[PDB]
Amino acid sequence: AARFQVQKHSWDGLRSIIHGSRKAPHDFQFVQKSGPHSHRLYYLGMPYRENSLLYSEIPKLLLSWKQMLDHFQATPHHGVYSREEELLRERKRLGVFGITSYDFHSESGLFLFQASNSLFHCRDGGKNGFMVSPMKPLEIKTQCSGPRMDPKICPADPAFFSFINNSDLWVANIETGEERRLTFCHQNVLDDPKSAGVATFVIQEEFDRFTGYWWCPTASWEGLKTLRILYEEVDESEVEVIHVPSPALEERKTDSYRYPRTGSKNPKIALKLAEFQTDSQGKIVSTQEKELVQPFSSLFPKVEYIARAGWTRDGKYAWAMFLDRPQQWLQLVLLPPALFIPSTENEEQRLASARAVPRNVQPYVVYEEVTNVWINVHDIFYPFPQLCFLRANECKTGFCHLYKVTAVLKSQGYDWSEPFSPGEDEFKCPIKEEIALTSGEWEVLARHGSKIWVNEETKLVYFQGTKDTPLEHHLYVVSYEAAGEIVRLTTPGFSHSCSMSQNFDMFVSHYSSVSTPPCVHVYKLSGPDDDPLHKQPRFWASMMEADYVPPEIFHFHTRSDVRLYGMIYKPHALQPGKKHPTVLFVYGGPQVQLVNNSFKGIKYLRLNTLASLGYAVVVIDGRGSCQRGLRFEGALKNQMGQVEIEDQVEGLQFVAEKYGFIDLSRVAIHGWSYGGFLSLMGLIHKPQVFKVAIAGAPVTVWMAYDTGYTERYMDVPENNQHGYEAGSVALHVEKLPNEPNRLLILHGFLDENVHFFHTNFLVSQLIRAGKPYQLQIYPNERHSIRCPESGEHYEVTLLHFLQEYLHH
Amino acid sequence: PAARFQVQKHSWDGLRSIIHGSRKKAPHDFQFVQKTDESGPHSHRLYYLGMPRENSLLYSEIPKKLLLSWKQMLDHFQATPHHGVYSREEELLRERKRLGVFGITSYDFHSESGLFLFQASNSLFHCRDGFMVSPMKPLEIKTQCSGPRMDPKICPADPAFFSFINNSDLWVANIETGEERRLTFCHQVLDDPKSAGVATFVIQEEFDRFTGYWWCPTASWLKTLRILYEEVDESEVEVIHVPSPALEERKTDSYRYPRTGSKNPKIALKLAEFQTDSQGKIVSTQEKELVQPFSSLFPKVEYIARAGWTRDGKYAWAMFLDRPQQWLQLVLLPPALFIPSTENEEQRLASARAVPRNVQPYVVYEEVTNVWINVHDIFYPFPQSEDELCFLRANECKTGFCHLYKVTAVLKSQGYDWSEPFSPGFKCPIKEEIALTSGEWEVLARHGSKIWVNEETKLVYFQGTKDTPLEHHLYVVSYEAAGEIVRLTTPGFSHSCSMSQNFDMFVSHYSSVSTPPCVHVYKLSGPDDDPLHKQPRFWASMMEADYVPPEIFHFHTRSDVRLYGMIYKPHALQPGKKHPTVLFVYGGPQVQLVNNSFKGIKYLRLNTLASLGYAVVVIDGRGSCQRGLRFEGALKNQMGQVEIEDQVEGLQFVAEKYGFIDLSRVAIHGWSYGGFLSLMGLIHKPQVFKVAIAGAPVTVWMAYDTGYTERYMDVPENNQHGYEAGSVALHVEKLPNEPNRLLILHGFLDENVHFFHTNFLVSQLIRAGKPYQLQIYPNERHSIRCPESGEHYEVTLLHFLQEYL
Ligand SMILES: N[C@@H](CC(=O)N1CCN(C(c2ccc(F)cc2)c2ccc(F)cc2)CC1)C(=O)N1Cc2ccccc2C1
Ligand SMILES: N[C@@H](CC(=O)N1CCN(C(c2ccc(F)cc2)c2ccc(F)cc2)CC1)C(=O)N1Cc2ccccc2C1
Repeated sequence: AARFQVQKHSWDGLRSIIHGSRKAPHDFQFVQKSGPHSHRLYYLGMPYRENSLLYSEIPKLLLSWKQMLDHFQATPHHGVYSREEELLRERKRLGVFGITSYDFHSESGLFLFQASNSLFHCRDGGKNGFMVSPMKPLEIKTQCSGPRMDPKICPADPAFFSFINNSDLWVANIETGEERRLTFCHQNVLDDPKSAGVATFVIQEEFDRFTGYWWCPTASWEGLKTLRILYEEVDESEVEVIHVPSPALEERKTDSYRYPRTGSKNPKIALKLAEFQTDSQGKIVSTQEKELVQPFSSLFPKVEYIARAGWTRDGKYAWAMFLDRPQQWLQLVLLPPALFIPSTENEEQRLASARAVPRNVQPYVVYEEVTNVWINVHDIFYPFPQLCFLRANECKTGFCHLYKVTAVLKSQGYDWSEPFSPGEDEFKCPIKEEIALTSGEWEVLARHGSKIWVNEETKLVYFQGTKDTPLEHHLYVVSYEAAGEIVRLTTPGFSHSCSMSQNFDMFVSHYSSVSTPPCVHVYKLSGPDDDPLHKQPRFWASMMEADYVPPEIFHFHTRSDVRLYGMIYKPHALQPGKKHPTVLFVYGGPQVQLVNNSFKGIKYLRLNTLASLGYAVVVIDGRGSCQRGLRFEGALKNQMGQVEIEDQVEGLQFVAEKYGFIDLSRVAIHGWSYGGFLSLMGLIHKPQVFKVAIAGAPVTVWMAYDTGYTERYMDVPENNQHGYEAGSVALHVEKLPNEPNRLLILHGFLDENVHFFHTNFLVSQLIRAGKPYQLQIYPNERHSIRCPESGEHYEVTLLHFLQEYLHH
Repeated sequence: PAARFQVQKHSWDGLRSIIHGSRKKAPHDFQFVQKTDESGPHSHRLYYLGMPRENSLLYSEIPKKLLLSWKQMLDHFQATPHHGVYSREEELLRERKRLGVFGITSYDFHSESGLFLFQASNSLFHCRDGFMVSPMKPLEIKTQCSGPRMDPKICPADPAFFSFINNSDLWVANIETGEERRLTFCHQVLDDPKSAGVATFVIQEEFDRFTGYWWCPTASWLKTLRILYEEVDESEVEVIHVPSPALEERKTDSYRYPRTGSKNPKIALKLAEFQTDSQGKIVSTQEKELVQPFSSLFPKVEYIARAGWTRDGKYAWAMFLDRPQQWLQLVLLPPALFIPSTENEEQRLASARAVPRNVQPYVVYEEVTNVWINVHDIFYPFPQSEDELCFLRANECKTGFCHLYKVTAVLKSQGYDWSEPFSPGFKCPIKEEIALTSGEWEVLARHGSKIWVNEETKLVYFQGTKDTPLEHHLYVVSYEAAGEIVRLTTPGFSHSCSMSQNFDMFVSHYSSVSTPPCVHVYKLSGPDDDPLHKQPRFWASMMEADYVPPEIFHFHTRSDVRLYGMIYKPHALQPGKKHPTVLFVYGGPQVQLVNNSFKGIKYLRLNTLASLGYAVVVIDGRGSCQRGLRFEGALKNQMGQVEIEDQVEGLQFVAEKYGFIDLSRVAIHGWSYGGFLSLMGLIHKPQVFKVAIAGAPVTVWMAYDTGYTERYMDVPENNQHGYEAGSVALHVEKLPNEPNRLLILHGFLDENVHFFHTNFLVSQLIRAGKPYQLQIYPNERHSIRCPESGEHYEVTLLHFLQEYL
């Protein structure tokens, strides 16, 4: 007997093992100042209790985290956020209490942020003066009833700010205390589907747009001072309703949600302007709804989702990213303000203001990305003033790179009075030039809050990328004038998450590795101004510094001739010759890479606990995995739960050969979300390989998941019958084991993303087919698991399931 | 040692095939009809419901001079909707009756015209029965109404007419002409909180009332026809969301569910009148309300338990209950007391002044208790002959055991000024109150048990436990002379009987522990001058019939109270061996599991447990039914606290008497109240019960309804000790830290005991760091209807005991 057996602990024993195991700066703002301190870094951070507004003093060495707010409890009673704010917190996966974000205006020193019920503000820097003690944070009153969501200061005038209240755009004035509503879409459950300024469910969940309104950066002076706001109008009437249990479990009630199924209708959408004029006293004189001369649905037919939007820096154009329903055709459009006429009741009136719109004014479709895989929504779009602009683009080569583009704004001339339906490419601009600023078998980061910082003086664009290796994020500088020598600025051996000064003199880097915890360091760009590309990142100061054996990154190749990366958590105190029981950790879906060179000890602590007890833990980024360019991701197209398991097994057999200690007779597939889907999919296809499976929040019916995600990867149901049925674990329950203790199902009862239905439908089908199952519900938890108590029970149940049942 | 019996360990495949091997409705709802032919071969025709598939309308012939043929009334016909799926109001009415049988569950019948009316298919149907021989096509009744037509009833005064609820309003129609008139206007969910003719949730779930209107038996001469009905308003009653059966649709349904301590609905009695002419057309209609408001006349009344009319049509009647369910009264309501309802207070006051001073509410009977009022069906008004009112009434409160009393109350007209509003706080004098039955036993009056009163012979036939609590028997006693009670059904068996209107025959659905049921038709024969002593002679039979019956036993407790039990022996027992034991439990009020009737249909899984060598013990402890109010009252305000002692007491007695109980391997298990006591067993007696498999448990009494919880446990404001003491969710710290000791089973669609109870239990288990196993039933409410689920339920149960006991 050369097989290693784990110590079988009692339940109190396992509880103490988990309890024993469990016993950073972000959102930076560089403001320059002559005393000892050159800059001030404002930021959000959580010291050794809750997240809050902090600052450090950059001198001329570890920086102190100075408190900016005075004895301020930003989090509510216990931590009970409002119904909308906690869903806003689930969409961003914000699992920290306190001030999650803040708006800032660098000229005035105005900070604006949510906390408890109301909004708050405090003034610091510039014309007010720098505090050297915690400031009293001032409340802003309202006579709006409910919560005030999505605060943003007016860029053109710091006296004004905006917010959503009851699904409508509001505008207020900090100084005078005045409020004014601008949209009137919302008056009710089904009875009020109308909404303005909001990003609807799918847009938040699947497209990562959490706002639906955009201030104009500049103010015009017609004929008073006018301030415009671009905003998405939304109409969720024909979108199917679904009921999900309230966290008020004692109430025994649910919430209506406009949840689009794959195939079913997405909300009807439009962009609208909201103007308003002000005087010297700062009072709102007049307000106006404006809409597009022709309807949004006819100017841009076959457009389903507004991915992104904003303005140009001059305010001469609003813009948006448009997507088609299959998400294979993206467009960038300029919408000039003169194309918007005041929304009016009368047929006689609506043509008068239409006639008044110039023939020269039109929508100019600047850029258009096309593919056979799918469009990923890349954030990067920097228009220069006058059209020249920087854009990220993956479709062209198959890898996300920066291009510089010049578009020709030639006015064809249009009869805006008489009703107009366009041809195929009616608005496409001539692309004058398109320069490849970056190129290669690697990617520029443009999603999940990655961004470029463009310095106009030097003609350099700063960006993050995988140029050295997929395992590491790094900061790179390149010229957009001359696409030439890219210079790496972050030191190798680590993965960096950086943020730049607006002056381009300092920068912060939050960085880590597999073997080392995270650090947050401030680096000064030094070197003469003769050649600005090649300024050395001089280490200036440190914000943060620094049982557990870390895992080892490794790599292998397939019979199809391609690199897949993996990770191994080595069994603690390993004897060569002994073979250990193996927990294969899984996710395997798109938008995720688990195998990279960064510290895993915080989020994936349980994997090291597993390791501490004797388990081999293996992670494999198979085809579909993120960071490897479009074709690598595209391997899943209309075949989810098919390609993934075969390279999960390939990575496990490889691990058996490279390392000495795997027992392939005792392997356990486990993952949450997509991982749970794959766990269930592993036990269907490879029961010979996987003795047990712990599947958590799986999708069992693809039909029951939404438009945005599903249709991007698996097409519409009517177009992909085979793939929907092949990849839906609930329709293949006949192929789950007849042996009990081989499948443990986990699901959150409040899960608003992947609904409990999937499990409820899997069990329904398991019972029908006559199949044993174990199940664990989390009654107070949604897609993730926030409450510690719940988390501990999960981990204790995990160790007990593997202990008793992953055997022989 | 080798004394411990170890059950054969089977694979999950093995268990499924054992369970599959296990599984491999009787006549009811009788109607006697005399043939009216002196020279013909048949004396009677029995009409009834039954199976071969679907529960369809059948009939048998009773010859004058032996199995009877089950003749079908309908021409093939399909009563069940395709794939066996009913609408909302049909399915949630079947759950309240626990109707788990396909097809026609009930019919109305009119014995003058031979007119049958029944809710079949997704509509209404009718047929007439000269007397047919071969089947007939039942005619579908047309309608322009949108939704389901619920609660169909023939108008007793005129078989041309009938009624139904439609969108929670009362409608009247005519099977001859086809004309349809709506009578009430309460409705157009949440937005529509009013309703008329409808029995609300708690009225159905906890009070055994399903109809909310009552035809007047006579018509007064055009001719007019009255209908009594409960007008109801659920605005102030809390709303809760329960998952629809359309799981694929992922929507809940809103119920009006009054949790304990919350408001019940505002209620009232109202009349609905409509005149007709010689050609059958409805001429006019009229809403009518009580001349004084309902809440001022009969204050402190919370639930309308039962209602109807006297046979003459003179007085309507109702049984009223107070919120703590300790005070019941039977009120007479003459039609005179109700006036045309109008918004014009001057037009209404013209009607108010018009109602005479003599007309009045007469509170006839009244029942006071310090335990609780159980709602009993039996109330028979005799016809008023020779200002006063004689009637028969069942009454548990007087002695503590339910017995028939003949009562005469004085209806002395007081005199009231109905025009000017007043507020009292009607009590009739009782002229006499004779006990017709007495003793330490009981007359059956809940759950559709009834008397049959023959006025020609002055006798009252009834169902009771006079001989033994283990058997229901048919008795006859005179109501003139409270004398000799003669038994008509033979001992050894429990019986479910039903009488002829001419009192010459009866059917008896009867059975025993040892023997499967039979439905036998008997004839009452003997001299007519001595009617009490008719010998019941066997006339004919309509039905006859791996199993091993249990044996009933009794033991006494430390307090000297006699508790009955059942035990299933392990099959092919070897004296010496000590077997692992499954204590099957219910333990709540309103149920008796231990009696002398067949168990093998409903409780086959207990024999299946026995077939694999498990001991199965069942004990009816204090709080259980059929033994009078004292015995039930042992629970009052102490649920979860008394029950397990008797259960453990019966379990120790069982290990003594029978030599085969290994007390080291006892598993407690039950559904509903049973699963609650299973959890309470694992908390209070963990040394005694190694595992608990608890199904559909109430884990927070504070979350269960008004009707049930308040009756036994009081309002939470008055009993915070007992609520907390008996809520298993608050005592989770005391549950085991060892895994494999607690399996939780619950129906996801449960609209009675909500899945919340399980949900909230797991929450508290997770907080305490306690292990559990769980199984959901996605397409199941409180009971497990679907075969596949039940099989899965049984395979889990066996595997769980096998692995972990
Ligand atoms: N719409 C997607 C979204 C998705 O697939 N993702 C996982 C979450 N993820 C963020 C994250 C949040 C919280 C946390 F703890 C970790 C990651 C993230 C990732 C990288 C990063 F830098 C910052 C945040 C983004 C990608 C979905 O909900 N499902 C769940 C699910 C379940 C079954 C089948 C398909 C899908 C598809
Ligand atoms: N309101 C009570 C009502 C009750 O206690 N009863 C159950 C229904 N029962 C009928 C029945 C039908 C079919 C079947 F399969 C089982 C029972 C029955 C029994 C005998 C008979 F002749 C005719 C019908 C009558 C009594 C309740 O449900 N809970 C559920 C529950 C669960 C936990 C705690 C308290 C309670 C309170």
